[PDB]
Amino acid sequence: ATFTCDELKGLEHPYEVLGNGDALAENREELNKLTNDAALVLASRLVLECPVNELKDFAHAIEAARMPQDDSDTFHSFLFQAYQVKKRIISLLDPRNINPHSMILEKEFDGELFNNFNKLAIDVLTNNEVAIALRLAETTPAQDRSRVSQNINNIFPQSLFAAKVGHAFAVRRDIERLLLGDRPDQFFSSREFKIDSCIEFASLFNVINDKESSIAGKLALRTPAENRTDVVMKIKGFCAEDSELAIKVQSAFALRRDIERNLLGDNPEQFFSSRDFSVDLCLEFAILFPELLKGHEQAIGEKLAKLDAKVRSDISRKLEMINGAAHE
Repeated sequence: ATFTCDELKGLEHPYEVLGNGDALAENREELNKLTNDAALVLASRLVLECPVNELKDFAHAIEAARMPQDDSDTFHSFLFQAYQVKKRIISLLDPRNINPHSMILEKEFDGELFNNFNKLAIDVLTNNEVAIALRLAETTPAQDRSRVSQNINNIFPQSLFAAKVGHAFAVRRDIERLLLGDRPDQFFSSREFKIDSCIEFASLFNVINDKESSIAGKLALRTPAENRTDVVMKIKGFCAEDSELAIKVQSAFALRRDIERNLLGDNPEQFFSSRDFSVDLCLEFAILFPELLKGHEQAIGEKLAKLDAKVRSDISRKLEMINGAAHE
């Protein structure tokens, strides 16, 4: 129950042994007989082994063993500072927390608290860097994006966590300025394109949901021909093969090929009478038509002159509707 100094120094499961008020009070004297390095190490391990769900409980435990004679020099000081480090880091992943970037910007991350307990900070961050970076990329506004990052680089310099936060911020920035923009092919043709950053933070692409039709249309319109296979391979790289984005992008490329081969060829009627023709598909990607048919309506109309009146009228009706679906 009451161990010697070295025995407390050598506990292999410190949270199971000292993780309540009773055990903390029983061992107060021998815990206070510890050197400051040994006390730091023991408090760090004690706080590491404490599961997240018990943290709050553990908090009250630390408060139960608090004494008036507990100044910033006893073991209670080390244990409370360690709990503070772990609580403030883990609250970044708290679902009830709406703005973790606020906590990071409000300088709630003390320099010396995370400087003395930097090993503990890195150990708490271990195996949680991707999750926290994803959360920060999801909730941080763009204006503060580079400030948040800077803080992380000052407190955790040359760490895996800061690198992951940079990566997630880059992926978010490029999904907003490039993928959802007028030139979504530049998202893929950028020199900074990193497939592993896209895969590690794939949840960030959830923002394009129910927008894959527009993105696919703009891709089919603006992507250079030599980049099409590359775009498709990258999408299949960080998206599911049955995801909306892949299906729609490949079908939009196919529709552009159909327009260029059959509609702008010698027998445009084959474009409309083929089993591959779909008014729904032409409408879904209507943005393709004004550009690719610019200054070609008369040649096609001449190549359709010998058709029946019903067929010619139907084709012209469909083209005017498709053009009306464009400019929208």
